Amino acid sequence: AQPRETWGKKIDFLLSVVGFAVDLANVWRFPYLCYKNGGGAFLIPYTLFLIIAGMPLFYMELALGQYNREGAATVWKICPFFKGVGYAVILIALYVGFYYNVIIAWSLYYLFSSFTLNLPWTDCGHTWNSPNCTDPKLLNGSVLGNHTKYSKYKFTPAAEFYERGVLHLHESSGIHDIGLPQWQLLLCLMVVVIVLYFSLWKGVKTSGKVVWITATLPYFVLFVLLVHGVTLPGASNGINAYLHIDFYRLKEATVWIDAATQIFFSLGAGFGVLIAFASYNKFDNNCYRDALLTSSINCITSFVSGFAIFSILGYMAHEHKVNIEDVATEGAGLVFILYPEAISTLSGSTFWAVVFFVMLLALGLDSSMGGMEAVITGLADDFQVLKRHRKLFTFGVTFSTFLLALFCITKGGIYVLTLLDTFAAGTSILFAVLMEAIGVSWFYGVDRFSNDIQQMMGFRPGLYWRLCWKFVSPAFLLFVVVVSIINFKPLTYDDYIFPPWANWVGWGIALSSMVLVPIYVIYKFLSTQGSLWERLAYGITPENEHHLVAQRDIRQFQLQHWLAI
Amino acid sequence: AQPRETWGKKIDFLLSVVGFAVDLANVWRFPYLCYKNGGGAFLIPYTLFLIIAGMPLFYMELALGQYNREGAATVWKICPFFKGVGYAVILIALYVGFYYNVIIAWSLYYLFSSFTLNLPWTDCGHTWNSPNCTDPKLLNGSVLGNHTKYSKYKFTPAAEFYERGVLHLHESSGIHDIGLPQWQLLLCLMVVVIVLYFSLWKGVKTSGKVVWITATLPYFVLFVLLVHGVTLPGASNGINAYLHIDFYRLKEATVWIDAATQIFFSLGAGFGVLIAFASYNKFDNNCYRDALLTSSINCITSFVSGFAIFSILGYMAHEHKVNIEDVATEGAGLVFILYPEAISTLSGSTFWAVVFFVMLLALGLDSSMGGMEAVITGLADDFQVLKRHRKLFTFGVTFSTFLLALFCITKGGIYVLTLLDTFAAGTSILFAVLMEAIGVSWFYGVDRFSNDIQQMMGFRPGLYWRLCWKFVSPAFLLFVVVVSIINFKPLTYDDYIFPPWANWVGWGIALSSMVLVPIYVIYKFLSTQGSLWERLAYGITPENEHHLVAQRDIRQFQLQHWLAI
Ligand SMILES: CNCCC[C@]12CC[C@H](c3ccccc31)c1ccccc12
Ligand SMILES: CNCCC[C@]12CC[C@H](c3ccccc31)c1ccccc12
Ligand SMILES: [Cl-]
Ligand SMILES: [Cl-]
Ligand code: NA
Ligand code: NA
Repeated sequence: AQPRETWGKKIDFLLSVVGFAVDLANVWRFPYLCYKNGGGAFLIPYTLFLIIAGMPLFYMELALGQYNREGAATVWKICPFFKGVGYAVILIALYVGFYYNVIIAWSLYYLFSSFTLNLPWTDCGHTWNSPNCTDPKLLNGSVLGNHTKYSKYKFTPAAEFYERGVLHLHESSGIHDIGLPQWQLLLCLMVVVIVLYFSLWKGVKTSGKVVWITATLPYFVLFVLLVHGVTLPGASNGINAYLHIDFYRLKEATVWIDAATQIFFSLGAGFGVLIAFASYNKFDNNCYRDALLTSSINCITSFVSGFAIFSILGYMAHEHKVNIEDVATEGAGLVFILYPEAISTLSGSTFWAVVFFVMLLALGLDSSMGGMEAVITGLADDFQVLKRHRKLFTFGVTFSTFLLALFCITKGGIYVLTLLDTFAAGTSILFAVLMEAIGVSWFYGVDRFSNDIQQMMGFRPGLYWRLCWKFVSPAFLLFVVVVSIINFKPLTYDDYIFPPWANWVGWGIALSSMVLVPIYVIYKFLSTQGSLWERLAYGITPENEHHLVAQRDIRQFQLQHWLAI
Repeated sequence: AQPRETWGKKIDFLLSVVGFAVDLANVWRFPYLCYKNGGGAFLIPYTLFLIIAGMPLFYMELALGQYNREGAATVWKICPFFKGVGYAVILIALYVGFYYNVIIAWSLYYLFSSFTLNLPWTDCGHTWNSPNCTDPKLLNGSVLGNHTKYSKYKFTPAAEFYERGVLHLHESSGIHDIGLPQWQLLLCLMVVVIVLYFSLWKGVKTSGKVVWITATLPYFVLFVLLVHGVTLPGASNGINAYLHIDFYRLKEATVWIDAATQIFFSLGAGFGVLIAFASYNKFDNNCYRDALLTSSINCITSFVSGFAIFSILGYMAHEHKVNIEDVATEGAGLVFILYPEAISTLSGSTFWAVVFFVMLLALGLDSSMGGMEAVITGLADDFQVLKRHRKLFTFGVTFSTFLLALFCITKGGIYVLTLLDTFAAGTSILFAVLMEAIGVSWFYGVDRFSNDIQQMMGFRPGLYWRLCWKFVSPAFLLFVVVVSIINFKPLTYDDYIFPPWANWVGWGIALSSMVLVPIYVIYKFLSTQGSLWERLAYGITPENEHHLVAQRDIRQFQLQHWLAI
């Protein structure tokens, strides 16, 4: 038979795509970036690159998943030369998990630390926190002053518990000496992969069943946190500072460059996750309304998450006597630095901390389930043997992720967690989707894509989407790729500086995913027999239409195909 | 078809079974252990445990390979319950290579260093050697004194070049801080695996073609080295010290146990290598004469290698004015410490050094080819899919060995090379051969084994072999296992105290191979349907004789089977 597995409960697909859209990025990247770019001057470019990019790629991916009901790697049965591109979106799907699951363990250790009456991030001292030699200072009892940002000030109790209490960074000095993997983090990383295996072994049914909770919990958590925080003193400061009427902070090195990255990273369009989640769906399904609703809910959730984050920041600035400029933070780990301390500052800190940490666990587990579904599903469709042994392939993928995420849970965990995040999703996931858009628009045609969409739902997409898919979106992706490649800085942590070979290793990891396109192109060209004008016809023409290759009448070789809008 | 691949040239099988036994062990273990256990009082226990063990296991393995023409794992088609034991002899076959190939790279770097007019081990100084500020001392220019053994004296030029010049141990502090893998060793470890892949991809033909040289070279090398060394002043000292008329150093402890492990480690009997090299052989082949000749050549080669080693040691003691007690050496690396320096002490050091290093390279390549061939043949005869794609499976095995031997080529390479060597072949390979002998003698029967041997050649083995296979060899193996388990000392590499978790990791690595027997027994018991008295019949009875299982007439359940000699 065929693994259709259509969602009997229609709400399952919507909840799944919403969960895949809303992740920790919407929590910790949107608020800081919005203020750093201007606040009110960040929402307009966000909406601009949200209607010219994202939503177009989201619609394209949904249509490719529904019409071409197949896997992520095998979605290119209409353009075999770009099939290797699918492999890329699988590898990028794995490397990211190598650190992403670790970010879930960091959300579990704290969750285990929150089952107490006194929280460790409240005050200094050995409370599962390793204090330094008189360096940790109690800000509540010491009003002397501060000379660094709260993200850069590694002497606060919360930052101390994050660096030494959880990660144990005090016994690591770089990637050259990583040390031994922490066992308290190994248990928290093993429970996560066990849950992922037990939730992704039967198929998409249990996946949607777990999504039903892991997606609905964070919205309620954020709503309750906003209701509690808006009344706290300081929220009016942070909300009105990050959202100001005179939001004019635009330069050429600003929102027009930075909003281009957050959109793609927060939406999730252009990935095997959407191709898989749309393959297990009915053929006559409206995906335009889904493409609009998912992106709108994603943007509204990012907006309210920034609201809550800056309310927390304003409360912290009104309680620690610091200015809003110093409350702006950077780095990968931020939901663990400022938010647990702010929860501790309020009464009943245990309940709010447990709720926030179970929200972060639900979000992380849902995102990891999506990422591992992009791998387990989409690769089995290529190798028919893996389809029947789905439990075994799921176990193998989970065990490989567990055994290859040990470098990110070591003593220098953040030193091997800011290296994969920077290169795996930094540039590879951009060239991959650029090649995808090119193969879909210029090689498969936008008119044929529109006809397929009309056969799916019943209406042909307007000229706007047809022009954005071939002209606007590919140019946008190429521009972002050029900006990422040319404007490249050496990877450096808050204070640590990576050795020169670290950049080489990161670029090699990026190339491992990026060069999958030309390698597979050469493989397909050499593995086929015929003339030089016939091997080209195998790779730019649909498989199910290969019978027309003998007829010598191919639409692609005509001029009307490339100039169709 | 069937991959018979019988040795058309009969000399190929002999060279393969002989070269596989003669390796670096026969070079660096037999001489020191012989003198430590008595010298002339060590040849007698050697011959004793060479006729009650080894030769019996060698004959058994050759007969199992010739009669049961299959792989190492699937040689148990007559006793399925012990088939998992085969898996052990595969895994132990891989872990060893993880360090063994590294020992080949150490024989290549020196080989590349010997293409000069002045050798680096001659005198101190930066000559591809990293010395200390004032630790290295010129023995020719400084006759002050010495207070440590030449093995542990890390201030000699050759020892300095071995520790810091090649391995770069100065920038390592143990297994907790291994550092980055050395590239000068990475290239030498990659060339070796490339040669292994290009020599083991076609099959056993190119394997025998390469063995034709890699086995014939070391004998000529040792012969020329002995001819050159016997005339040097000092050889009469070392030869007469390690071989003395009053050789009486007898002790109840550590005099018969050391030979018991050295015989097994230097012969190779009881391994998938013999089962593989005998599977690709004619059915009507004399293996008794082969089992005798291979072991005799192995012992004679070990004897002459000890002769040459102690000739070199006596020359060094007569030249450096040290006593023979201080020239006795320990540790894994010895052919690189004393032998290159002794070659340097003679005129024309470049030629003798190149010859000795190409001999070491030939021996290492032969051993690695034998091990990888055993692995590939076992995993191919177990999984029929891997038989046709032999090139791809060979490439995968070589690439996995290259990517998993990077811990042994690091700055602290000898710290990850004395851990696998101690636990992989220390105890697991002994319990494996114990289970093999038990399943062959008590479960398959020695009378049936003798009948199979008679069907192979034409004569039934005598009562001596039939009694040693069931009584002497299993008791010997159990005694060696008990001594290795009870008399266990923590790993100490030149007074370096390994952390407590190192012993746990080593025992876990040993268990990964050892527990393959009960796990597979439970798997076979649960994976079969029937009564409790019928599931036992599937696993202790031959597969091709399973038709008798339904007939309720099984020889194993009778008393005459267990009491047959
Ligand atoms: C909006 N994105 C949220 C999901 C994060 C995600 C989804 C697939 C893969 C991945 C690659 C690039 C970017 C983001 C991801 C991944 C693997 C494991 C966990 C999470 C992921
Ligand atoms: C006396 N014969 C020496 C061969 C050394 C050998 C043969 C199989 C495996 C192995 C296990 C235990 C002991 C010795 C070995 C191995 C893998 C790679 C290189 C060499 C080996
Ligand atoms: Cl977003
Ligand atoms: Cl020997
Ligand atoms: Na999510
Ligand atoms: Na050898």
